[PDB]
Amino acid sequence: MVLSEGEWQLVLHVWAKVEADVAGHGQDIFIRLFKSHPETLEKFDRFKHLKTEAEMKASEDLKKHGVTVLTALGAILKKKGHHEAELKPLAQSHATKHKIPIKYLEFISEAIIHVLHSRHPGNFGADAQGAMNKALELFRKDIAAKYKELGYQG
Ligand code: HEM
Repeated sequence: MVLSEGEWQLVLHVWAKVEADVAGHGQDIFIRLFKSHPETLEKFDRFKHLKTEAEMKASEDLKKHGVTVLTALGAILKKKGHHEAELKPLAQSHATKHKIPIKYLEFISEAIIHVLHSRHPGNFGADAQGAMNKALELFRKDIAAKYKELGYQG
C-alpha cells in the first residue's frame, strides 16, 4: 500500500504536536495499552510487576522507555514509506528477542490512535485519523513481512 503526500502531511502534522511532549505521550500510550490489554504487560520483564496506573505513572524507567519507543516510531513515520533500513533491527529484536505477535502491534496502534484522538481532536479529525491508521497499517504490514523472512510467524 502507498499513502499520498496529502496523507503523509496529515500524519506528520499531528506528530509534530506529539513531539512537543514525547515523554507525556509515551506514558499515556503505554498506560492505555497495559490497561486495555493486560496480557501485553507480561511481555516486559522490567515492568510486569506494576500493579496500578499510579505505579505506572510514577515509573521513571517506563517513561524513559516510552520516549525510546516513540522516537523510533517517529523516525519511521518521517521516512514516509522509505523505512526499510529502520525496520530491519526493529523487526529482528521484536521477533527474535521479545517475541511480539502482530496482534500486539495492532493493540499498541489502537492505543496510539486513542491517545491522539483524546489529546489532539482539532488535528485528529476523521481524515487525519484515517491517514494515521493507514500509516500504522503500512508499518504493521512491512513488519509482518520481515517477521516471515526472519522465521517468526507470530
Ligand atoms: C509501535 C511499535 C513499536 C515500536 C516502534 C517499538 C520500539 C521499541 C524500541 C525502539 C525498543 C528498544 C530497542 C529494541 O529492543 O529493539 C523496544 C523494546 C521493547 N519492545 Fe517494542 N516497540 C513497539 C511495539 C512493541 C509491542 C506492542 C510490544 C509488546 C507488548 C513491545 C515489546 C518490547 C519489549 C519487551 C522491549 C524490551 C523492553 C526492555 O526490556 O527494555 N514493543 N521497542
